[PDB]
Amino acid sequence: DRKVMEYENRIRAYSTPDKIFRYFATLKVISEPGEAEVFMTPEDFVRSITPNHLGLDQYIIKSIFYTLGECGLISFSDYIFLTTVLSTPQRNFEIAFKMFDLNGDGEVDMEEFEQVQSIIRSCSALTTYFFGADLKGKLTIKNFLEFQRKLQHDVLKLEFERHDPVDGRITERQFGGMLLAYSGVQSKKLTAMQRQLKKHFKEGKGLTFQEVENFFTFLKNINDVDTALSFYHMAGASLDKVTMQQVARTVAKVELSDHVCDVVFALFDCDGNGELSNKEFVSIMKQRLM
Amino acid sequence: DRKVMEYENRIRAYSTPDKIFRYFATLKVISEPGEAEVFMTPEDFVRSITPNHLGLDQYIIKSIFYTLGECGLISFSDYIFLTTVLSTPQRNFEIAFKMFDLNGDGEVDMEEFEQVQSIIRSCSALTTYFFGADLKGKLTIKNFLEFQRKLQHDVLKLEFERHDPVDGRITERQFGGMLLAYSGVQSKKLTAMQRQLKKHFKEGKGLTFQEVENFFTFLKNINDVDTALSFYHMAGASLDKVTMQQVARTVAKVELSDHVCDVVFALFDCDGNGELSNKEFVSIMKQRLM
Ligand SMILES: [Ca+2]
Ligand SMILES: [Ca+2]
Ligand SMILES: [Ca+2]
Ligand SMILES: [Ca+2]
Ligand SMILES: [Cl-]
Repeated sequence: DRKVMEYENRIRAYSTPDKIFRYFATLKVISEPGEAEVFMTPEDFVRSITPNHLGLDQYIIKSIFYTLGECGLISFSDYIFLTTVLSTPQRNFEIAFKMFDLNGDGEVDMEEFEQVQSIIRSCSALTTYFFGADLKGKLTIKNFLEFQRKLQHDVLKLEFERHDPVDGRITERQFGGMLLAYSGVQSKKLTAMQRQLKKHFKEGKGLTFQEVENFFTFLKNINDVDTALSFYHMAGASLDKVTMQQVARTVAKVELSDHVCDVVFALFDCDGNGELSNKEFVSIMKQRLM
Repeated sequence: DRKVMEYENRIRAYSTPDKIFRYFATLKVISEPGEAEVFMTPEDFVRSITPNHLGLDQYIIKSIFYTLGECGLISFSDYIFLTTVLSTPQRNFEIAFKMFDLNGDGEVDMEEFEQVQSIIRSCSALTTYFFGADLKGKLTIKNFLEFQRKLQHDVLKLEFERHDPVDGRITERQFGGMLLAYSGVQSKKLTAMQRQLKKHFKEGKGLTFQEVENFFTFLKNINDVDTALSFYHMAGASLDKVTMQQVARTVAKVELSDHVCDVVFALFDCDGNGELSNKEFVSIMKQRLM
């Protein structure tokens, strides 16, 4: 029944946003004569963005998810908004914010979005999230980024737990799985690779959330990394553990533990020469953000 | 055969740009095994934008129109470009220029258009006209406006001539026709109105090009006019000849002759009370730019 595990990822890559929200959502609240509104839980959301008993629902005849207002619940319009935040890289937001900020006053408002919207013709659902429901709000690169991080943090924590950590730690294989799921890459090789982790790491104290988050923060800035290498005249250079740690530190301001690197090399080092070629890791992770 | 005169205006309002260029163009040059390229003359262009013996073409087996490069001839891509310039009001260009000018360096380039283009998805034919064929050019509100005026001047001159002026002058009826064509308004009333001009102006020394251009410059800023009235606490106020002349002067920096006003009042003053109500003139002319 892996034909399904596969199937579900196709929906996750190749499918209307509606088809997806609907497929992973578990709540359906009806309030006659109103319409049915479908809802996700935070866990429904996270499963919807990451591979590997009841849709319940209630009916009337007649953590930044609490932020949504629906008491932790997530509506489709929430889905779109969150989905979009998560998938909009800092650099992109920064330009787009630029072009929107018409008077260049460091902010962005409804009137301006208003104007720009038109000039486009000559993304309408998100307006309340950006400028409140009053629409008299003002959006800031800093605000938004602050928020993007919280969202990524909370989502990644939910993901961590989805592995049932023990005293704050998951296994190396569980971690390798998170990486492989993240890579969005399907290969028998890496798959065989990811299984041998528990054997490669027969002891394994595991990875704490901090260790895992640190690495995903690095994954978050993997484009900058390639720029950093090129700058030092080393474009497409193979990574060794110490070099990976130096860049992660330089372009993401984090300290990657030796153990994290151990696992990441053990999983991605497909030719077994001890270092990660561009095609083996950066290429793939760079690709994971289009 | 007015059923046609009518027909042709529908094409001019309700029709693919292609259908139009093709319908009014007179030249078709073929260079086997190349494709046929259709061409307008400057006069073909002007007729295409204004109501009321041979399409010739040559074939090989085997004034800002000279600016186009095709030696006065106008291609479809030229058509689009010119068409668009003519129909893009100063204020609109100014904002749109704003949002495009990303580094706010007073210019606009290919890289920037490039960036903005994407962010749009996340108007391709005009690129060479704006940034040259090298695309290394830079667009300026001032450049573009300078150009917009020349274009409007040259088009309006061509239109003037399309009435066979005598010693630099056309008739009041001919003028009234230009206004009525411009208004894009079809009514039996104003039509009856426009005919009685030669009788209302039995002498008539006529209108010189300067007189006509001055008024079309005013028509060009008719939105600002309504703003000017509102500002002085007179929104939607009826115009008398002297008031029309004061605003034309204030918001378009032109001196409208008494005679021009005479004709414009004689044509638009449908109730015959001697003054132009908002619905009688400004409303209509404001409307003529969406
Ligand atoms: Ca702003
Ligand atoms: Ca390797
Ligand atoms: Ca610029
Ligand atoms: Ca009147
Ligand atoms: Cl801007």
